[PDB]
Amino acid sequence: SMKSVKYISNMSKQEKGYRVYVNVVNEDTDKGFLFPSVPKEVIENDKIDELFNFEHHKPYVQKAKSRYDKNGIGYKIVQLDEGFQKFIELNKEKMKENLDY
Repeated sequence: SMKSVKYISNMSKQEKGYRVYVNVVNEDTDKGFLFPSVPKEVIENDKIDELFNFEHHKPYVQKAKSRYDKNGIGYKIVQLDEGFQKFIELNKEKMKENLDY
């Protein structure tokens, strides 16, 4: 019905790459995708077009929420089109506190 919006809602720099959580939200449903280890080159170079070619778990479906401002640990949510680097620069100090940077 409507063009879905894609959100980067969580990021964590890990041993083998980045743990990334993405929410794909249309009028009715919120599809949450956990990517356990996105290669650092994809993250550093903002290769958002290729993200969904990498391993993720089956989507976790719930009804769409009213607001997508911040996640539970206070990170600012950004839309996927803004890039991984925008999420990182917005949340740099927050991520450092959690050892996610």
